[PDB]
Amino acid sequence: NTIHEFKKSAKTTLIKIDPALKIKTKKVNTADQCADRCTRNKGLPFTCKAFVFDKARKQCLWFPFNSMSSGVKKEFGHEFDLYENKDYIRNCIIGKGRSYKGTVSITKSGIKCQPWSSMIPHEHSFLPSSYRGKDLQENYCRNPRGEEGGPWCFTSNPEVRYEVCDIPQCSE
Amino acid sequence: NTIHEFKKSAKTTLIKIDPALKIKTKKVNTADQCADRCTRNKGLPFTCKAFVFDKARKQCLWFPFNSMSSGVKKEFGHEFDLYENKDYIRNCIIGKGRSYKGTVSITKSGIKCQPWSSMIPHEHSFLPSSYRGKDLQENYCRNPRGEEGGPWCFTSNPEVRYEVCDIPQCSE
Repeated sequence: NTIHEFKKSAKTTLIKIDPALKIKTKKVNTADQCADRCTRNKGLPFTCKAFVFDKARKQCLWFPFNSMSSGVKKEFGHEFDLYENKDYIRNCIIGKGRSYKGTVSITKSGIKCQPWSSMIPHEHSFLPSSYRGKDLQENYCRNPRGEEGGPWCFTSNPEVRYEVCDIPQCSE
Repeated sequence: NTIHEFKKSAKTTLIKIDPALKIKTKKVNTADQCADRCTRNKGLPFTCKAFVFDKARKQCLWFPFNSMSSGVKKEFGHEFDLYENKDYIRNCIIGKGRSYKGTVSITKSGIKCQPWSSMIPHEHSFLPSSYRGKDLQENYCRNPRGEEGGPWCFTSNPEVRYEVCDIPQCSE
């Protein structure tokens, strides 16, 4: 249950640069548990905006913040999996969307996006590595060059190399 | 298998008064199919932002827009069930959040909100009727009076009548 309502970020975890932000942990059996208790926000003296699962220990890490939360920071670790609550990941764009990090992965024509890491069915030069920070993960619509047209993605349709995504303006 | 990722509006449906946008429909067994089809956006020439399930006729109505989409009006029908994709329901607030219609239902202390229609554990005068338009449904955080403090809600904790909710500003 409810684990699928979060945005996964493999081999990741966070770091509180601010010693003031609260945290809470526990050791369970599956990440699903972590999800479940976060969705229900039960037993957490704050709003569970995100949680990490440490497969190594088998421990959850509920936070009142997520990767975009200032005073926090991302970091690699093979035993860590980041799960952010979608309600706290901005789902509208301001202007062009250079910073859009939502999880929409469909072109305005309804085509499923192609993973950025993939070269099939379209070979391209937009790799995360060569575009750190623009979050070119999974197959989420992004706009790594902040070009007019806002967020787009390479489509899984061989006949359509790319297309923009229908992502609303916060303005309305 | 995904219906819970949609913000349900019982006995409701949208009218597309503007033959500029299409509407893909299809006789199905359960509403769940509709959801999956809409989630996985499979076989849809657009971005599925909402879908209505015709209990009676047993058919899905996938729309490339939602209740907030300029160009549509919603109505009552015992046989209808409106499911809006959360991805397209602005989840950040502007200012006081007088129009917030997200689905956050947890306080800043992590307390589960009390349904607005309920008078327990807290008796109150906030009725959908009294505040039609403010969308006082389920137990979502709201700011019906556009007060200073942003969205809030009566808590399910008897010892805590109400509390504000931690809902992010679009300009953050």
